[PDB]
Amino acid sequence: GVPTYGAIILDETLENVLLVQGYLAKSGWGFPKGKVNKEEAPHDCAAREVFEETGFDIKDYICKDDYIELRINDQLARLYIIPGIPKDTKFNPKTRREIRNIEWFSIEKLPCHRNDMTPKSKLGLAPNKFFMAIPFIRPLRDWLSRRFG
Ligand SMILES: CCc1cnc(C(=O)NCc2ccc(F)cc2)s1
Repeated sequence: GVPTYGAIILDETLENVLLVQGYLAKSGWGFPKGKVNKEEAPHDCAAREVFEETGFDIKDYICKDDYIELRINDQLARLYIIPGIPKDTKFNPKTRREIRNIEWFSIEKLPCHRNDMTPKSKLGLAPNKFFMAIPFIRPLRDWLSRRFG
């Protein structure tokens, strides 16, 4: 799959993270990210996708070694970690045709797994609007503990 790049933006308290909500297949909440273009560097793709989805330019804040990368179904997603962005920042996507809404969420309240259906003796996982964000949550919490503590 084509690699994706984007950001985990945190506020100044390190409490909250910025998520975006798309439409249709992308209808839940997730970190801002998207597919790398031909010959485009990872940092440039992250900034481009993040500015397209949120209107905030991370270019001056990216740190090369500060990211979480996950491979999910043989597609690689790398989110650069961007702390210290004020919660009163005005975020506005490029077009509302791709992004419904943009919100801060408390890290400690976000799930780091979906719930099973063991109450119903049924296999699988219950729907969860944070599905796309969930895989990054435990790694982010561990990364923040190691880097700030
Ligand atoms: C089917 C499972 C999914 C549910 N939500 C998905 C998703 O990607 N939401 C985040 C997002 C990322 C980039 C955007 F441009 C717009 C929204 S995918």
